[PDB]
Amino acid sequence: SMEQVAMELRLTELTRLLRSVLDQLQDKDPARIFAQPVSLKEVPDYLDHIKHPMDFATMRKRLEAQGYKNLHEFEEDFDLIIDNCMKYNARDTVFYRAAVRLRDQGGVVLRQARREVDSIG
Repeated sequence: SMEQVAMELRLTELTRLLRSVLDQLQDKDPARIFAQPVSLKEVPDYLDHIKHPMDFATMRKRLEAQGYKNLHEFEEDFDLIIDNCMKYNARDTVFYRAAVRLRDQGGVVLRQARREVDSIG
């Protein structure tokens, strides 16, 4: 149907905007601490601690399959990145501190993304 196409075009355009958002958030992680999944070879107990692991590569795979229907879904995954790290790692660690800085800096980006998603529809 033509309606299904229109909906698909909207999803494609959201995907375009979320790609730009993802790029901007990942620049706030210049140490690449959150770039890839935590290695279960190197942290074999991780899944005993963290039930829903997340990282920027995993988000990018979902994004490119147009797997985010709305901004809320995308933000859920970004918050997992931050929140997983702040639980597994202690306050005094470069990991925790990296997450805090990512959260604070990403807030700005996400605030305007929300306005754009609402604005363009």
